[PDB]
Amino acid sequence: MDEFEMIKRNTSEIISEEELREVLKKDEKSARIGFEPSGKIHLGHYLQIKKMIDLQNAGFDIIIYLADLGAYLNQKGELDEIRKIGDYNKKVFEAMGLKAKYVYGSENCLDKDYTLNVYRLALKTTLKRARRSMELIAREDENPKVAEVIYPIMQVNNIHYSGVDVAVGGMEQRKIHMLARELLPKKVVCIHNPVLTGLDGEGKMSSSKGNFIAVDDSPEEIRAKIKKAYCPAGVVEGNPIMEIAKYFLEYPLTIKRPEKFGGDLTVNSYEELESLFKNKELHPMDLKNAVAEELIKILEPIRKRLLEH
Amino acid sequence: MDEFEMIKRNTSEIISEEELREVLKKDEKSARIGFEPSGKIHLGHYLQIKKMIDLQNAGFDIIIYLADLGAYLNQKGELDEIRKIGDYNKKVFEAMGLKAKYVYGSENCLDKDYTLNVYRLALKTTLKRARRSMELIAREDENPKVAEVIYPIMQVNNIHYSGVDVAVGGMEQRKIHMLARELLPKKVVCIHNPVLTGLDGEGKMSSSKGNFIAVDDSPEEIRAKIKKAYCPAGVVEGNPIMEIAKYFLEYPLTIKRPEKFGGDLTVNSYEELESLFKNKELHPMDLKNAVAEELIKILEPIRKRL
Repeated sequence: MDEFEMIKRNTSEIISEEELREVLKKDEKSARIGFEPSGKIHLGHYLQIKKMIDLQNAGFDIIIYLADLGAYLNQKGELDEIRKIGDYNKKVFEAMGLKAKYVYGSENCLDKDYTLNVYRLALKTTLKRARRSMELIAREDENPKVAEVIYPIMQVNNIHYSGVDVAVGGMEQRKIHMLARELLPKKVVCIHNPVLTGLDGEGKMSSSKGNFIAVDDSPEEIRAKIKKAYCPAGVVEGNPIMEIAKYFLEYPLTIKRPEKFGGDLTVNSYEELESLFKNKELHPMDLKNAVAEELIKILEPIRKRLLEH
Repeated sequence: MDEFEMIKRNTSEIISEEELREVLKKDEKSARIGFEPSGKIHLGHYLQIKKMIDLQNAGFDIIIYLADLGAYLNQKGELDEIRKIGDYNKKVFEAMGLKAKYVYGSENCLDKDYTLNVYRLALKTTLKRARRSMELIAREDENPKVAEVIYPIMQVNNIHYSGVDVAVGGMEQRKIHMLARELLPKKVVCIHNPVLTGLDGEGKMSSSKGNFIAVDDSPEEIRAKIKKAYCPAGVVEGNPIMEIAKYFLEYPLTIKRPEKFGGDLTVNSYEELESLFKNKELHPMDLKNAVAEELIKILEPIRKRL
């Protein structure tokens, strides 16, 4: 259990590793992550929250950013509507066992030199690089708006203003984070978590399409969604059920099966679970049952906390 | 003579004339114009200011915008240097016989309400429309910056925040002003002034960084720049000297010439001066000396004021 590996565990990339090792040496360190306010907090958000918890236990002061302004620029709706959702998400995050500080994007507005820094950054940033950093973040519009290229420099400005040593986000945030390391006097260490495949087994676990498992979902909904979910026998890559079993489940894990399908089998890890699923020894249905029933137990402390305080 | 026609005099276009008349009926009326701080204030600025004074005499409260942030996004340097230049520009404008509300862009902006509205307008404006609006304004750059597309929506936000009825600027501001009529709840009346041809005839006046006549220029420089200026015989269109003679000179006028050229001759107006120039009765040399000396007398109280 090394703090470097405890942090690196279940991440896609760290830019860089040496710089992160340097940060760990400081007895005063902080990390930041930003979520656009979402009507449902699914396992996608929870995955990154878990990583923030790891950073916290590593001694990092955690700052959680509710990107209401960013969401507004990304056409998520009206500002105060997004703020209200941001409030709800704040409650949810405060119910996940995380000791963190919370900041709304519309709170930094206004610090005079902050909004001035937006124009400073806009002077260094090319339109092509801004658009390039927005491909995996913005659902496309016919004739893209100016607000699109304002989006990344606002996140870069938030990273700078937060004063964190580490910027955390999904793998779709790397181009924005690559901008931050190029536009800011201090180069932040970038920790990128993988992107969860949705239940429908195509895009990412996204904006409330029934492609998600919300952390406040009832056991009925969880069971029904996992059962319906995309899970081909022998397929691991892009398999959302296998991903959930990798990034959320606790091993060694006991899987329940009727004796006619072979008795109960208890895997000692995910890799063993992976080998058994590849070799068609473990069928999708049994995998779904175990995953669903475990998900209920994992999400129950969060579900009860929200219903209601 | 008339509030409407005095305003329209020496203007290129009004968007629209009908709305202008409606604004003229309002008990309180205000006009706005934005200037990027430049070290040299020339006849290009003066012409627009003369039009702001025209509006001032018609009941319009005048708001002069020292666009420090605009010039900053247009890569004219750092804010403090630009702001100092803005101070000097305020002095020049005041010395032009114009008492008005002088507002810096860095004053109203960098505020909660203003900044949020910038983002609102940014949500309304497409990237193509923004870049296209900056054709005749943006500093040439092989790698276009985001500052370029933020520029126009901040100008139209200054218009909304000013609450003015009339937006004033050159013809190069047209595309930006058209955005202001589409993005804002209040369709402002856009009054556009002609773009003065530069002295050498290789483009417009500003800056560039010759090709101009600063209002505070010494008589020596005035006489010298005019002498060297582009002035094709018989040609009026594109001739900066003829433009200056149309937009600045008082008429009736009298041009001093030796009698081996036709002697001194009286011109009742610019149009007679134009007919005499096209018909080659008046030569570029004599026309230059006339325009030069008259400009010296016109800009004299301004030059002395500084």
